Amino acid sequence: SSPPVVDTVHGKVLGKFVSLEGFAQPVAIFLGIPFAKPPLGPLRFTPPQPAEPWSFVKNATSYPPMCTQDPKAGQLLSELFTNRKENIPLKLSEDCLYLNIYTPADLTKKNRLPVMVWIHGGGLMVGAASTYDGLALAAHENVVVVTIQYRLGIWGFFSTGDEHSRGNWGHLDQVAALRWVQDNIASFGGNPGSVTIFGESAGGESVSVLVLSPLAKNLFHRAISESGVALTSVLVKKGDVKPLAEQIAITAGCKTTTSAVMVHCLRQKTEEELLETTLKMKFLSLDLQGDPRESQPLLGTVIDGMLLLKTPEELQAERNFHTVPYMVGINKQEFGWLIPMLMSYPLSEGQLDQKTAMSLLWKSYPLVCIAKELIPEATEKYLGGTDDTVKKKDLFLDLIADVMFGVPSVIVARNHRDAGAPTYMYEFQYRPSFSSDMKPKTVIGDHGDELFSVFGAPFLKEGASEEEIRLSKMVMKFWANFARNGNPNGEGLPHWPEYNQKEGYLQIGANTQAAQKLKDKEVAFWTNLFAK
Amino acid sequence: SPPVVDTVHGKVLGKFVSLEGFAQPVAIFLGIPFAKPPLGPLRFTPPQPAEPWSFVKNATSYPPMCTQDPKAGQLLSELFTNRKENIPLKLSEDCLYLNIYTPADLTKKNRLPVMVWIHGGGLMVGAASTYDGLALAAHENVVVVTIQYRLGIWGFFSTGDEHSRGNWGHLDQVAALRWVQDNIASFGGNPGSVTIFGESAGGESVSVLVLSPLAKNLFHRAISESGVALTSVLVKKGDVKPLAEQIAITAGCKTTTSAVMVHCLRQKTEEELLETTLKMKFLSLDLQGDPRESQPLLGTVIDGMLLLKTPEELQAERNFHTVPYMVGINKQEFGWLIPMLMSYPLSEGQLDQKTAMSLLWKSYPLVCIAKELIPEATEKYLGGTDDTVKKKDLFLDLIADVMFGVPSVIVARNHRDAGAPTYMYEFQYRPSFSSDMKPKTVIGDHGDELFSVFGAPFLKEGASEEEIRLSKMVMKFWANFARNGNPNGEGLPHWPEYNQKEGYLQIGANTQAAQKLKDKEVAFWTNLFAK
Amino acid sequence: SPPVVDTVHGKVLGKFVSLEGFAQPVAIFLGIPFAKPPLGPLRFTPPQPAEPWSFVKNATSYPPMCTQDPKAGQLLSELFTNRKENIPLKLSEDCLYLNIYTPADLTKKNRLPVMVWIHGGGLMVGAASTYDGLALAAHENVVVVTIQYRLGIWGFFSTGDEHSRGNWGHLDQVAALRWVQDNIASFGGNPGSVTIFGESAGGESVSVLVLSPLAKNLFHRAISESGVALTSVLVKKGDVKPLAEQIAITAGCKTTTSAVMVHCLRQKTEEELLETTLKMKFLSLDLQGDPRESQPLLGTVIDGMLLLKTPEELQAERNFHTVPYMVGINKQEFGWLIPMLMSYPLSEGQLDQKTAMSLLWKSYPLVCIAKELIPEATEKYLGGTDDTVKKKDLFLDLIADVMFGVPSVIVARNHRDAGAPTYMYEFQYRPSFSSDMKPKTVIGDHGDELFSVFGAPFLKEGASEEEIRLSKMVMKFWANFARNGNPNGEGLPHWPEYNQKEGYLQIGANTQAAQKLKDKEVAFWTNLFAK
Ligand SMILES: CC(=O)N[C@H]1[C@H]([C@H](O)[C@H](O)CO)O[C@@](O)(C(=O)O)C[C@@H]1O
Ligand SMILES: CC(=O)N[C@H]1[C@H]([C@H](O)[C@H](O)CO)O[C@@](O)(C(=O)O)C[C@@H]1O
Ligand SMILES: CN1[C@@H]2CC[C@H]1C[C@H](OC(=O)[C@H](O)c1ccccc1)C2
Ligand SMILES: CN1[C@@H]2CC[C@H]1C[C@H](OC(=O)[C@H](O)c1ccccc1)C2
Ligand SMILES: CN1[C@@H]2CC[C@H]1C[C@H](OC(=O)[C@H](O)c1ccccc1)C2
Ligand SMILES: CN1[C@@H]2CC[C@H]1C[C@H](OC(=O)[C@H](O)c1ccccc1)C2
Ligand SMILES: CN1[C@@H]2CC[C@H]1C[C@H](OC(=O)[C@H](O)c1ccccc1)C2
Ligand SMILES: CN1[C@@H]2CC[C@H]1C[C@H](OC(=O)[C@H](O)c1ccccc1)C2
Ligand SMILES: *[C@@H]1O[C@H](CO)[C@@H](O)[C@H](O)[C@H]1NC(C)=O
Ligand SMILES: *[C@@H]1O[C@H](CO)[C@@H](O)[C@H](O)[C@H]1NC(C)=O
Ligand SMILES: *[C@H]1O[C@H](CO)[C@@H](O)[C@H](O)[C@H]1NC(C)=O
Ligand SMILES: [Cl-]
Repeated sequence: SSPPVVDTVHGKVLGKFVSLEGFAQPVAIFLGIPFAKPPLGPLRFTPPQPAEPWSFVKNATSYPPMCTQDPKAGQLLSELFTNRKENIPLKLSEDCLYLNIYTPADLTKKNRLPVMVWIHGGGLMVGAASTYDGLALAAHENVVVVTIQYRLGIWGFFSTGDEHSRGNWGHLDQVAALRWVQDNIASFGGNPGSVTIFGESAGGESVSVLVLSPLAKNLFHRAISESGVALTSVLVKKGDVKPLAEQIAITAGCKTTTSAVMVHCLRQKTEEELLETTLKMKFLSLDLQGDPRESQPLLGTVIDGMLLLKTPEELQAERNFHTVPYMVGINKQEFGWLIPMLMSYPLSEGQLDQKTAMSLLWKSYPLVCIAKELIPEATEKYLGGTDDTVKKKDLFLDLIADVMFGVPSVIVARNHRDAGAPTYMYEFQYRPSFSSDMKPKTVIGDHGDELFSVFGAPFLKEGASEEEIRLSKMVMKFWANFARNGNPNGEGLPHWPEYNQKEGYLQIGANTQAAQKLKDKEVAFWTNLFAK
Repeated sequence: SPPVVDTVHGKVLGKFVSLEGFAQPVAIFLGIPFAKPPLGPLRFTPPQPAEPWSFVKNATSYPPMCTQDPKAGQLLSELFTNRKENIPLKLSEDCLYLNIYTPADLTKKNRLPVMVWIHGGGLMVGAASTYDGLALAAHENVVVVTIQYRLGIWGFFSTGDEHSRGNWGHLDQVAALRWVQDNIASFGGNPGSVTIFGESAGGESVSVLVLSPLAKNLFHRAISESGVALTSVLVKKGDVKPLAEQIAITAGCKTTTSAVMVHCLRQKTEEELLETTLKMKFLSLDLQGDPRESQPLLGTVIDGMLLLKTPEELQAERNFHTVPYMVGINKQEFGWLIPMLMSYPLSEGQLDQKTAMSLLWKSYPLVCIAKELIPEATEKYLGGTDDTVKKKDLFLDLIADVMFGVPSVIVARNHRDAGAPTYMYEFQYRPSFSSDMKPKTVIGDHGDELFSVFGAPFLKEGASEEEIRLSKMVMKFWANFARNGNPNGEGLPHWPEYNQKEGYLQIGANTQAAQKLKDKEVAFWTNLFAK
Repeated sequence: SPPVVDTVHGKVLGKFVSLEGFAQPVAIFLGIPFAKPPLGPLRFTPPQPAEPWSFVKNATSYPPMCTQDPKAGQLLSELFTNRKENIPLKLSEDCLYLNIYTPADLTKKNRLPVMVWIHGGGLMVGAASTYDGLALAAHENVVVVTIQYRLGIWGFFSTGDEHSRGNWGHLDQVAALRWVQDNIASFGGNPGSVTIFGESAGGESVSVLVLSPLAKNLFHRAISESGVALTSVLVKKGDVKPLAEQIAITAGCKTTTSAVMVHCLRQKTEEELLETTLKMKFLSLDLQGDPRESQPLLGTVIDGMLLLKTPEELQAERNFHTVPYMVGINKQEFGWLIPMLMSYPLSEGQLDQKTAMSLLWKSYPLVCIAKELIPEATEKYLGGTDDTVKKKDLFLDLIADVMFGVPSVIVARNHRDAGAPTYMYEFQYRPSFSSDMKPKTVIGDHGDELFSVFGAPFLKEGASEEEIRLSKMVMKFWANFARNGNPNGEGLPHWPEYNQKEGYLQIGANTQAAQKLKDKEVAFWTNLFAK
């Protein structure tokens, strides 16, 4: 029918209508709306700038490029995480500061539907907004869904530790996208007054970070972190970041005489060159050959003094900042298959013994950060139970998931709670039918498994059993009610308690019901073990 | 003693040149910047104000012409120039300059009428220095300004969106006019009386500016010689993304997104882009490959800043510059010059019906005649004689009418009906300065009026009495127009105003008024295209 | 606990260094940025303010020195340095830094006089890190600031127009002064009491800054050591365009226009410009061919921003804020250093009047003397007697007077006549830190006063009590001047002001007042050149 034409600050955008089985009002979908000026040339390694306005009508009907990244890794993850039946193949480009909108509202009348801005995960190295289709969630819960993109890897996080290149460019991209939503979402029938930010993994961590950043203040009113927070150490760079910067510059064929000299040279480099450098660094890949403490898993969030004035641990300790309803959750087996798979973890055996276990835990230093002097104690506290080598492996993946997501999430959850703001938690346990063929059937609640329920995968992909369909229906109700009231609860849905002193949380799965003291035992074990 | 003048951005030093018999010397200034050199980041972006210089800027040397095909550019400068010897020119992206020729007495105050010249060249080649305004300045006592603008890739690359809207060259023309309004007074010129005029692409430019709201108060009269906004070859209609992409690919750039192409194209050296230009083989009749997919030019587009609609839609709205406008054409626009420059296959010097239709199709990029209408067209023009030589000449008539004759007249009529003063002419004469390679039978070839308009007879050699007179007349007709938005004057054949009677001036050895210019042709084509 | 100071742009962290005989440690801050790195498009453009930093910048490591001949640079550093062992430096275009040495107790509120040092090196080489301000700071309780500024092509390339005015290094010097005004208070200094001083090109810089309306309020006292704005070699007169083109071609650039050259040179890499720098042989003397065509060393030009006209025209103009100015020279300015570093053909040890005139002519790029005047010049100095050996020395006194002696006095007199406190001196002493390859007969060689000024006798070893007392006295005089505009004080021989009696101080083992410095020489030359 007559295509939707929304008028924005920078110009008119033409999208398209797409109907979803069971909904009369078709959803207006806008693809590739620029929220900032392409970070090309001298704009590389600098805060994002406003997009130039355009004349006539902009055709927002093609999927935007995904920010330069490992094209193979990128696609692999996209296929593994997409909620649509046909994974969209994406093109690489530094000109990737776009966002996609899905509005279930009737643009012929004025609406103020709650807005949900999704920040994709990908270890801040890969990923894209197009991987996530917001059609189902928009129609079902009558909410405006916005998936956004931000610079990754070298382009979005290169830091020199100083003012010549603070870092966190990707994070600034995220904040810029949030301002754009403030200034334009009303045109798409959304209520700028109710913007909810939510993300998974690195996206969860980004959400966790904005919640702690003054720059993001008043840009959102509710937040959701799925399998990822600011205390998930692997994504936050503590200490002097100068060494990493130099290594990158050297690998790219640049002198390190000074900071400005390094940045100037990296700006002259072409995209293909910075990509080749990215590939040489072997990011997102477990480094077995070489000292574990020097291994650099990725380029991430730093304490730039602009976005983050100090460390997350210190930031969440304060109690004099703008608070918002925050939902933090994790999956049953955050390290059951997906992550170990992508990083090429040495587990082609199926079993593991105490001795070898202490070996991987050390090699995994860049992800867990457990001192070689604590390794023995840690590994024992987990594998000292059974003599079974197979059950040991399972407890090992438990060990890592807790350090990476479990404990960091509960702690963040607690502090937010002790800060006087509504806090909610959940533990997702369910093996989706859209899992990989290589993923063992015994893995339930793997990293990313909740994505399919959150983005209504059952209503776009085939095979979903009636059970899986309802699960997704329930999940979207919670997320959408949360977006609406800052409380997930609603009639016809299992009661979800607040994460107060009793530490109540919601176990989401075949059997969704409330529980208590999530990871209580582990938070204490690690809080002590780490305290050295 | 060297004339010096205070401009908005600093003092400039020029030179005095006297023309035969004239006591009052013409103060000439060559290579005055009117914009910041469009280099690096500034490429494919709107012209920017020039930076002021501290002391006295020496303006006594000719500026480089905008990057273009060195060969074609020189050839055209030689065929169109009106000075004795053609001057060698340098190429550069640093070409945003304008030359001034003022007959005024810079010591006292003057407000002579200003005439700004926009050279032609298909928007691909050309230069201001090609035209010496000495004769016209002295003879008609007007200040003559010749301006340059970005050409080809540099001045017209468009991604069809905000990353590279296009019409950079037209923006340069505007900036140049802007500069005249702020400085011309210092050169003895009256900024309140500015006439823009040019031929061919420069004629189309004048036409485009006459429809653009950006040039609102930048000129007061307009003259388009052999070229208007309706010469379809110069104005790209529809989506231009395809040609943008072809250019990027030819230059070794990815076409991922507009921003990607633009950025890549900016990282290219002037020389790589010129090489890309040479690769594209513009301004040449492409006899191989589908005619519908050949871009002989990179022209004007509907950018949304300079032009908000197509020139057609802009005429209808009777929404444009209601200033005195003079539109004229020459007897044989496709006489020799253009087909000669485009390597048209007419060696035999004859032409039968079939070959005519076949050639007309290949000429698609120039006339846009649907393959299904080619026969009616060829029949209407050629089915009248069995003389293969006449068919061949009638074929050049047809191309001429589609490119200039018809387009020009429709423009005049619309300009007329909008209530603004309008005038038309048809120049028919063979300048003695024509290239020796051009047959002596070609009368009123493309650009043939240039020699009268710029006083070639007074700077070059060999002009007969008849020719000398012709130039005097044309220059006066032109200068009078700049003064009153009316060409008439004492001692000049009467030029009726192009009103509903459609009176126009037939300029030549014998100059006399006539009516209904290309009237029947306009009717035929309007109908043929209505299908 | 290390020194942490807060400045407008952010917090800096230094280190304490104790000096023998002073309880309060001196806080030293190395490599604080006073401008934004002049890289990429910022090349050949005035310095821009540095960007603020978010935490505590570590300022405890020497900064790189502006790109220059690494060999000449290191050499001149070793020869001039006042510290025990010369510090090896790195080359970088990112060199706009300054070092601070404050003796003030930063936990208190001190406001001591500030002395900003501008090193020399023909504007081609040199570094701030060469001069350790420890001794001077502690001994005279003043804050010492050693600054850096762009050198060679980077700091002085000029097209003679607005596309690259030039004087970039001078604009850096001014920007360093601006920085000092906005931040020095947090280092214990009094922003209202800033004295700029330097030697050679650094002296010429001080001299230039004193005439520039750009620094009319950034300092309160000036000291030019062996070098003023009248030392022709460093200041350019006439069209500079040729030099620009010669540099552009040596770098492999087109020369179509100014913008073209500047644009192309901005695309060059630091190494490429360094390769170009070396190819030019800037500080060496050419013995072959016509001397007038010798490489005109890069230098100060009349840009129209820093200097509105030649220095000789600004001093008579009496147009420049009046501040106390101290101009001084050394006994044998062309004694050994400058010649040795320029590879002068004097290995002979003797010189007749024939080779002298030949050599003098060959010295045109330095002394700038007409060929028809060479005989007089020679005859006047060497004609005295025979003894070719005694003549080479009279030849050296010749060069010295033309480069520093005459210019200095002239400048002093003009300053004095401008009704401003003026002081002159002649340094005649041979530091024990002299090079081993320096003749024992050379006393008061170029750069010899630096060792007393920067208290070398308290950093290097072996200073005799006489040399120590000389250093104590010079520092006393300098600091006294920095805080009163008058060098005199308790425990010091009287230094008369340079009034009409032209009284100046003779500093050395024996320090006493004298009169009419180079008076006869200034007469001979002012005259000889008049012809
Ligand atoms: C008319 C048109 O194709 N618009 C498209 C633009 C252009 O492709 C870019 O601006 C490059 O020109 O942006 C998208 O491709 C994108 O980035 O997702 C989507 C949109 O459909
Ligand atoms: C002093 C001087 O030569 N000015 C001239 C400049 C320079 O030649 C270029 O900018 C290269 O510096 O530009 C012109 O040549 C030009 O292109 O029209 C004309 C002008 O008279
Ligand atoms: C917080 N993240 C966790 C551990 C560190 C970081 C990267 C990893 O990434 C993912 O799960 C992504 O989904 C991904 C990235 C790259 C390739 C494949 C998959 C998961
Ligand atoms: C084909 N697989 C081999 C043997 C059976 C099956 C599961 C096992 O994987 C794991 O325990 C981890 O889940 C893992 C580690 C590394 C890569 C992929 C998956 C490794
Ligand atoms: C409006 N223009 C007419 C027809 C289309 C366009 C190009 C052509 O150009 C010329 O006559 C130029 O004068 C030229 C260009 C290239 C080479 C030689 C001469 C004449
Ligand atoms: C016998 N002819 C002469 C020499 C070869 C052949 C074609 C040429 O004509 C052209 O190049 C022009 O295309 C032209 C000019 C004038 C009339 C007709 C055609 C003129
Ligand atoms: C007024 N100066 C004199 C003559 C021109 C100018 C530079 C020269 O050199 C020096 O002062 C340095 O001592 C130096 C720098 C670079 C190379 C060699 C020597 C001495
Ligand atoms: C390589 N040089 C040769 C032999 C050793 C050294 C000094 C000498 O120098 C001269 O004759 C100079 O003319 C001079 C230099 C320093 C002071 C006075 C005179 C000539
Ligand atoms: C927008 O782009 C799509 C796909 O590129 C195309 O099919 C559609 O026609 C365009 N919209 C219009 C009508 O301009
Ligand atoms: C400052 O830099 C110096 C030398 O680079 C280094 O030794 C010192 O540890 C640094 N100080 C701090 C604490 O950053
Ligand atoms: C133009 O005049 C300037 C200043 O007199 C001079 O430098 C330059 O050489 C002159 N150019 C010509 C055309 O001779
Ligand atoms: Cl992630």
